[PDB]
Amino acid sequence: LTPPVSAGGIQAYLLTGSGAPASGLVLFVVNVSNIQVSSSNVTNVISTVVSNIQINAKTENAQTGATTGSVTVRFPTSGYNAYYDSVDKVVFVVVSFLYPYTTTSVNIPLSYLSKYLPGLLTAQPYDETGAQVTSVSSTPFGSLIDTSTGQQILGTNPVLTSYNSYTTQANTNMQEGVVSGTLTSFTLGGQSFSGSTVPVILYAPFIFSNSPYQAGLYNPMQVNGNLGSLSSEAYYHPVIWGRALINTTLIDTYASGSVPFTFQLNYSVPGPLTINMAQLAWIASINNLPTSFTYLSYKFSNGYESFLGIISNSTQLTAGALTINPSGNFTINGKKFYVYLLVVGSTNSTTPVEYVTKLVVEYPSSTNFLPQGVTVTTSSNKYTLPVYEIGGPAGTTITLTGNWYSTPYTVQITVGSTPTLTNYVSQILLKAVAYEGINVSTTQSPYYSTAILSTPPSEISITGSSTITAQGKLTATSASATVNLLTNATLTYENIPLTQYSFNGIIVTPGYAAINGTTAMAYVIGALYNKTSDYVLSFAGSQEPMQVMNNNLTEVTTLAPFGLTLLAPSVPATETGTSPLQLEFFTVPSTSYIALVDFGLWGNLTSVTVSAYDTVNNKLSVNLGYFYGIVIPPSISTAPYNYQNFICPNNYVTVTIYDPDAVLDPYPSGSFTTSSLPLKYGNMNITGAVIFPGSSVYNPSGVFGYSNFNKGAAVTTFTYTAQSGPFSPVALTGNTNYLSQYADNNPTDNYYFIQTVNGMPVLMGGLSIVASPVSASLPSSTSSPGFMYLLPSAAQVPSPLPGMATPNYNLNIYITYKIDGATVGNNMINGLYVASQNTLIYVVPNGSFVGSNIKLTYTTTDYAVLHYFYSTGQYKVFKTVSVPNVTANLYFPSSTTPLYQLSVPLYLSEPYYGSPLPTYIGLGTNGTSLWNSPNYVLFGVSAVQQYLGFIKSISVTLSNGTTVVIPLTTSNMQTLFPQLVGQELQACNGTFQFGISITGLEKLLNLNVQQLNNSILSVTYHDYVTGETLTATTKLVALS
Ligand SMILES: *[C@@H]1O[C@H](CO)[C@@H](O[C@@H]2O[C@H](CO[C@H]3O[C@H](CO)[C@@H](O)[C@H](O)[C@@H]3O)[C@@H](O[C@H]3O[C@H](CO)[C@@H](O)[C@H](O)[C@@H]3O)[C@H](O[C@@H]3O[C@H](CS(=O)(=O)O)[C@@H](O[C@@H]4O[C@H](CO)[C@@H](O)[C@H](O)[C@H]4O)[C@H](O)[C@H]3O)[C@H]2NC(C)=O)[C@H](O)[C@H]1NC(C)=O
Ligand SMILES: *[C@@H]1O[C@H](CO)[C@@H](O[C@@H]2O[C@H](CO[C@H]3O[C@H](CO)[C@@H](O)[C@H](O)[C@@H]3O)[C@@H](O[C@H]3O[C@H](CO)[C@@H](O)[C@H](O)[C@@H]3O)[C@H](O[C@@H]3O[C@H](CS(=O)(=O)O)[C@@H](O[C@@H]4O[C@H](CO)[C@@H](O)[C@H](O)[C@H]4O)[C@H](O)[C@H]3O)[C@H]2NC(C)=O)[C@H](O)[C@H]1NC(C)=O
Ligand SMILES: *[C@@H]1O[C@H](CO)[C@@H](O[C@@H]2O[C@H](CO[C@H]3O[C@H](CO)[C@@H](O)[C@H](O)[C@@H]3O)[C@@H](O[C@H]3O[C@H](CO)[C@@H](O)[C@H](O)[C@@H]3O)[C@H](O[C@@H]3O[C@H](CS(=O)(=O)O)[C@@H](O)[C@H](O)[C@H]3O)[C@H]2NC(C)=O)[C@H](O)[C@H]1NC(C)=O
Ligand SMILES: *[C@@H]1O[C@H](CO)[C@@H](O[C@@H]2O[C@H](CO[C@H]3O[C@H](CO)[C@@H](O)[C@H](O)[C@@H]3O)[C@@H](O)[C@H](O[C@@H]3O[C@H](CS(=O)(=O)O)[C@@H](O)[C@H](O)[C@H]3O)[C@H]2NC(C)=O)[C@H](O)[C@H]1NC(C)=O
Ligand SMILES: *[C@@H]1O[C@H](CO)[C@@H](O[C@@H]2O[C@H](CO[C@H]3O[C@H](CO)[C@@H](O)[C@H](O)[C@@H]3O)[C@@H](O)[C@H](O[C@@H]3O[C@H](CS(=O)(=O)O)[C@@H](O)[C@H](O)[C@H]3O)[C@H]2NC(C)=O)[C@H](O)[C@H]1NC(C)=O
Ligand SMILES: *[C@@H]1O[C@H](CO)[C@@H](O[C@@H]2O[C@H](CO[C@H]3O[C@H](CO)[C@@H](O)[C@H](O)[C@@H]3O)[C@@H](O)[C@H](O[C@@H]3O[C@H](CS(=O)(=O)O)[C@@H](O)[C@H](O)[C@H]3O)[C@H]2NC(C)=O)[C@H](O)[C@H]1NC(C)=O
Ligand SMILES: *[C@@H]1O[C@H](CO)[C@@H](O[C@@H]2O[C@H](CO)[C@@H](O)[C@H](O[C@@H]3O[C@H](CS(=O)(=O)O)[C@@H](O)[C@H](O)[C@H]3O)[C@H]2NC(C)=O)[C@H](O)[C@H]1NC(C)=O
Ligand SMILES: *[C@@H]1O[C@H](CO)[C@@H](O[C@@H]2O[C@H](CO)[C@@H](O)[C@H](O[C@@H]3O[C@H](CS(=O)(=O)O)[C@@H](O)[C@H](O)[C@H]3O)[C@H]2NC(C)=O)[C@H](O)[C@H]1NC(C)=O
Ligand SMILES: *[C@@H]1O[C@H](CO)[C@@H](O[C@@H]2O[C@H](CO[C@H]3O[C@H](CO)[C@@H](O)[C@H](O)[C@@H]3O)[C@@H](O)[C@H](O)[C@H]2NC(C)=O)[C@H](O)[C@H]1NC(C)=O
Ligand SMILES: *[C@@H]1O[C@H](CO)[C@@H](O[C@@H]2O[C@H](CO[C@H]3O[C@H](CO)[C@@H](O)[C@H](O)[C@@H]3O)[C@@H](O)[C@H](O)[C@H]2NC(C)=O)[C@H](O)[C@H]1NC(C)=O
Ligand SMILES: *[C@@H]1O[C@H](CO)[C@@H](O[C@@H]2O[C@H](CO)[C@@H](O)[C@H](O)[C@H]2NC(C)=O)[C@H](O)[C@H]1NC(C)=O
Ligand SMILES: *[C@@H]1O[C@H](CO)[C@@H](O[C@@H]2O[C@H](CO)[C@@H](O)[C@H](O)[C@H]2NC(C)=O)[C@H](O)[C@H]1NC(C)=O
Ligand SMILES: *[C@@H]1O[C@H](CO)[C@@H](O[C@@H]2O[C@H](CO)[C@@H](O)[C@H](O)[C@H]2NC(C)=O)[C@H](O)[C@H]1NC(C)=O
Ligand SMILES: *[C@@H]1O[C@H](CO)[C@@H](O)[C@H](O)[C@H]1NC(C)=O
Repeated sequence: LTPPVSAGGIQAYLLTGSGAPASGLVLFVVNVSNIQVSSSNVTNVISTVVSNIQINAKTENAQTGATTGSVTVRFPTSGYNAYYDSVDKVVFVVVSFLYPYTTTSVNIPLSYLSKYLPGLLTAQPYDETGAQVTSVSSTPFGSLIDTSTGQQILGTNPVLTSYNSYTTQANTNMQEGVVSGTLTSFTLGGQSFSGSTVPVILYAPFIFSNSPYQAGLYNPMQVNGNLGSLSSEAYYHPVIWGRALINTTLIDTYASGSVPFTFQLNYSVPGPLTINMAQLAWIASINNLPTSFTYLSYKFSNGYESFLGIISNSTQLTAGALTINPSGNFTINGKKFYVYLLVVGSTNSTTPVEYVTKLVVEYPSSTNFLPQGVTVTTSSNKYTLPVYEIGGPAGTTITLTGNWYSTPYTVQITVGSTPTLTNYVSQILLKAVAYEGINVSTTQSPYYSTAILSTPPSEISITGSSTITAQGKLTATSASATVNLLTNATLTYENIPLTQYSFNGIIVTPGYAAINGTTAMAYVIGALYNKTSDYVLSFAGSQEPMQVMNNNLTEVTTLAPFGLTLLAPSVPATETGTSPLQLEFFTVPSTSYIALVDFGLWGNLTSVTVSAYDTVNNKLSVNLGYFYGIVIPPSISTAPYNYQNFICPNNYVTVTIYDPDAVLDPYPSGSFTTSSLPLKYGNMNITGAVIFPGSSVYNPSGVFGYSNFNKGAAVTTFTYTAQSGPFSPVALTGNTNYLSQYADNNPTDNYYFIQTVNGMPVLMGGLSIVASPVSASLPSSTSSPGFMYLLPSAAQVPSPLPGMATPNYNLNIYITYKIDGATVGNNMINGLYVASQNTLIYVVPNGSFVGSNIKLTYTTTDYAVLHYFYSTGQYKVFKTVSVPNVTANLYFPSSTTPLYQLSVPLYLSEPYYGSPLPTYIGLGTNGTSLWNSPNYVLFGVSAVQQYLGFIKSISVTLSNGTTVVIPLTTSNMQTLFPQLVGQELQACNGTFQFGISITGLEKLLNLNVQQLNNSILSVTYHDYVTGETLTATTKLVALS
């Protein structure tokens, strides 16, 4: 039982799952373990308990939560069914609320109920009236008493009517049924009873939940206050970036356990877009080609080459010594035509260059001028047609001879020196639709919570409408015409004789960067001029989307034909006409994000609607969820730092990168993978994305939703793992071929996700580091993706949704010198390294510390940011941290020092020498300074003896003005400094103390004890770190 039921309390539970008798059954229970009961008085205890139960029944509007009717009821004094179980020590009763068992009783096998009341397999329950029985019967709802009235519930009452009619009620009226209960407090047997149940839901339609988030979706990052202006509206205007997951909750009362859900997303942009389109192929009748022209075949991103298509009556095309055999044939009303496909290029070749798999030509039917079509086939009726190559050195000219109907024609191609690219540019009202699926489980039915992708890696269909227009002159014997389409594509017709056809047409592909050559649409338009009662010039046209894969250009589907007609009763005349036209492109999977950015469908204006389908039960959502798209530029920042940030081991510099577009999964450390399959939706099977949580990539089979579906072994599993070397890097491990199928939150690898084409990533985003003057960089040319485990910070407890991500990534930088030249096994510690999750360490020599610098360049991870902010440069952000110069000092405590005292301290001070205690500087030779710091550690490496400076001179100027310079020798030092070592005085305050000794100085000079020695002492030290030369002086004093 979940939840458990307290001493002397009441609770209610819904009967569900496999083998459940019927819908709308609830079991009420009261805990009676607190007292003793016997066969003598069991009927008294059940009587006492069941007398005190009160039940409330409501109806509500499923979206708003508004109550629409309420009744409150009580068990009768006789004729009800209620039981006692000796084993579990509980009294229990079952009520049936919904159709058909509203007025009649239903029987519940005791095998089933044992899920909730396990005692029932051990002993049969006590009945009312003290008997024992093998089977349980419901008390029906329509038998209970209205507390308002003192009578049995009215058959006419609206709540009872509703519950009895729930089937049509829920769907049509968005009505939802809810029940709760309470036990009116009483004392029995020296114990007391009190409680109120949680409420329970009998039925509800399948909807997006609309409380409190009115839009049905939400983005945790916006609800917590982290998105600025956009946090004012998180309850009714959700936004998300390109490739990320947005959260959602569905209410589902039909489901049991886990359910696969399928989703459909429709995107729209206000107002039309201007589209740029490149000519893949050009097909004409031999009569329509111009006399002489220059041509050279273009080569597209996917390797395919443009081709030139001649249609002719002649069984070969002839060109002197060379003859061309036709790629295919077709027939119209017994007349037979041949189709020749050529690539103009390098050298005459006898084998196919590439292929085209189906191709539809449309023509006006002779009878009715309605459109009809045929697919061109090979001479053995196979569909795939081959393309051949002709050509030679530039400026070579080739004459091709053919026939159109009765008449011979000759055409003269010049082989160009540079590829012919024709661009057409038009305005079109674009829209796109996409599909996706996920497997979802719950612990709080009927609420199912999940998240869906913003843009999926499926096929996506881009679609939109446009206009074609025709202009023309008709005469007694022949007709002339031109057409415009796609704004500035132009086709022309040489004068068409009566009863003759003529063809022209073009194939385009999208003329953007990488998606070129991957997909297409083809239009071919046939014309016919004939005499009826009237002179009629008619056009008919095909419309087919096409895709290229493995060098076959193939038809995906055919949409409907279109036609236009120009009519003249007069013999000479001039005319015009128009028709709508349609356009459709199917993206190939890997290209699908790129498409949406380039055509302009994703951007700050885009708006998206979502519907959802239950794969177990065959139901669709009766309401829709909504969200809006956004693109946001990155930012870099630092908290203000002084020199203090670089002294002792626990001091570092923090940089914050703000980049929300890098956060693909709302939960930090969350991970998912993705593949493409057929998905069940509606009553159809459609190519779509399946999202799988975790870190393993699958190549599945069958259809998602049905029983065929099987994900095999993990092809690869990606993991961050520790590695050897100093510190210990954590870096990504796994087969790099599959990175375009894995998502994380780490910007050092998120750039691959849906942004890899032909096996190279489009945008070399992420974080890049250069360092100076010790030259190093990450990533180096050899370095893997995912060179460090950088992850975003979590929202804390005062926020509405804790534990969720935030757009801040916090990155720690250490620069240090004290562990330079340390060794860790085979490793020598010098340069730039990664440590832990979010840390970099740079170790530089003593002479290079001040002025060292690190420059961080962060480049956006998302292709939308690169596209919208290319010109302004707001796609990269830079920052530098660098070590500032600082003033050291050397000083005797006082200007005058007495000769009476044996030792007079000389203190040195320099911030960057400081460390944890103990630390000491030793002196030797010609005054060379050695620094030691045994307790110093940084991520496991410990400090080495450093050589940091020297005492430069010591001199005394005497009372007669003579100046003596004391020579620094290993023997002289030991007298002047009885301890050759100076200690640090306090932690991280670099201030060292030395004991220059007057008792030594006298003997070292051989000068008369005091009588001569009214003198000025002078001392000097040079440090390598800054480069400064410090000096200190004192007047030696006695009675003079
Ligand atoms: C593919 O195969 C094609 C079909 O056979 C070849 O086409 C033929 O190309 C000839 C040029 O090719 C030669 O030169 C290039 C260097 O530029 C080499 O790479 C080639 O290997 C080859 O040696 C072309 O000849 C014309 O250009 C020549 C320049 O070298 C020159 O002889 C003339 O200027 C030619 O006009 C062919 O075009 C036809 O040529 C004949 C003459 S012939 O066949 O060359 O002997 C002409 O007939 C003449 O017309 C004139 C009118 O002024 C009369 O005075 C004369 O009595 C009569 O002979 C035709 O007018 C002319 O069209 C051309 N053949 C055709 C018809 O297509 C092609 O080279 C191969 N391509 C490669 C390199 O892969
Ligand atoms: C928005 O909707 C998101 C859906 O993507 C929710 O993300 C899911 O978050 C889970 C943690 O969230 C919990 O805690 C937060 C507070 O921080 C609450 O707001 C939430 O209500 C919730 O209580 C996370 O579950 C995992 O972490 C849990 C520890 O908190 C742990 O109990 C679980 O056992 C999970 O490991 C989901 O993260 C992923 O979970 C899947 C498993 S499952 O999806 O939970 O079933 C893991 O995949 C597995 O990986 C192993 C590798 O060892 C494989 O062997 C196995 O094949 C594979 O199943 C992932 O490793 C793990 O990252 C997380 N879902 C995803 C896909 O990221 C988010 O919470 C929702 N927001 C709100 C506010 O509710
Ligand atoms: C349909 O209308 C379109 C109007 O946008 C035309 O597209 C634009 O065409 C410009 C002219 O070049 C065209 O003529 C070629 C030679 O016959 C032919 O191969 C193509 O049809 C080709 O598009 C084109 O200019 C380019 O070429 C010029 C000539 O070499 C050169 O001077 C330019 O620098 C440029 O490379 C347009 O591209 C844009 O041109 C701008 C200057 S201007 O030439 O338009 O005055 C330039 O500032 C800009 O950077 C550049 O993008 C091209 N426009 C676009 C966006 O595609 C199209 O040709 C018309 N279709 C037909 C029937 O040909
Ligand atoms: C009626 O009342 C008593 C008091 O409320 C209560 O017993 C307490 O609950 C369970 C036993 O019953 C539950 O668990 C079993 C499965 O183990 C199921 O079959 C039952 O249907 C119940 O769900 C014991 O766990 C309690 O002992 C204590 O439990 C604490 C957690 S709790 O959430 O379960 O209460 C632990 O922290 C303690 O360490 C542990 O001692 C027991 N409480 C006591 C001390 O009496 C029953 O739930 C109710 N009666 C029955 C039999 O259902
Ligand atoms: C279909 O695909 C090919 C291959 O990707 C593409 O060629 C690449 O075009 C870019 C620029 O694209 C724009 O200009 C051309 C005209 O030059 C237009 O046709 C396009 O519509 C675009 O407006 C060329 O610059 C590429 O050359 C490369 O430039 C790179 C820098 S970039 O930022 O400019 O891209 C360098 O890093 C490369 O070293 C250099 O090769 C060119 N790429 C290649 C590999 O040749 C076609 O233009 C596309 N054509 C169609 C039908 O649009
Ligand atoms: C910090 O960096 C300084 C400045 O670059 C460097 O000083 C250089 O000292 C070396 C000798 O140091 C070696 O011995 C001591 C033992 O006392 C060790 O602690 C060190 O680890 C070294 O093994 C001197 O050779 C340099 O003096 C000059 O060298 C020039 C050539 S160079 O290529 O060596 O620089 C000559 O042309 C000059 O005539 C000579 O004066 C000295 N470098 C300079 C330019 O002053 C320290 O060793 C580094 N200190 C530590 C320990 O990190
Ligand atoms: C799509 O719309 C976004 C929302 O306006 C644009 O994002 C804004 O980008 C600009 C810089 O170009 C910047 O002003 C915003 O940064 C925030 O500014 C806020 C001030 S206010 O605008 O709310 O008054 C600050 O409160 C906040 O700390 C800054 O982070 C930025 N807005 C957001 C959401 O961060 C985006 O530029 C635009 N994209 C396109 C296609 O141009
Ligand atoms: C372009 O020409 C193709 C042949 O050059 C045509 O292919 C023929 O199509 C017919 C009808 O679809 C098909 O039955 C032929 O297959 C042959 O059938 C022969 C008997 S009969 O049909 O001639 O009576 C048999 O000998 C044998 O089964 C097949 O060889 C097929 N002909 C060949 C030679 O393959 C094609 O229809 C035409 N394309 C269009 C669209 O006009
Ligand atoms: C587009 O043309 C392709 C020719 O390369 C062809 O793809 C190959 O198909 C084979 C098996 O198909 C046989 O039949 C075709 C007839 O077009 C032959 O050309 C081919 O050699 C085979 O005998 C298969 O091994 C593989 O998918 C492709 N071969 C290669 C080079 O790997 C396609 O059949 C055709 N259209 C489509 C996609 O149906
Ligand atoms: C940190 O500031 C110091 C104090 O101003 C400064 O040392 C003093 O200035 C000069 C040194 O200038 C020479 O040295 C530099 C660095 O090698 C060279 O660019 C060039 O040869 C300069 O002429 C020195 O003579 C003077 O004694 C120093 N003053 C004191 C107080 O003793 C440092 O130069 C400075 N460090 C850096 C790298 O910025
Ligand atoms: C019903 O009868 C049983 C006895 O058969 C009761 O148990 C006794 O209760 C008294 C006080 O209530 C206790 O002092 C005894 O220890 C119990 N005797 C036995 C035989 O166990 C039980 O409590 C009775 N229930 C009610 C509600 O009266
Ligand atoms: C989302 O786009 C889909 C296009 O796939 C649309 O659903 C189609 O609805 C039309 C009638 O409007 C029917 O001809 C088709 O049966 C539907 N298509 C499919 C494949 O099921 C619809 O226009 C858009 N739906 C929304 C949410 O507005
Ligand atoms: C196109 O030219 C071809 C040349 O092959 C002509 O084909 C003729 O076809 C008819 C059958 O209708 C036969 O009687 C002749 O034997 C063929 N003539 C020749 C010379 O081969 C045909 O005349 C022309 N087609 C059109 C549409 O005018
Ligand atoms: C100190 O200077 C003397 C004299 O120039 C020289 O002999 C000696 O090698 C120097 N010692 C060191 C190690 O600094």
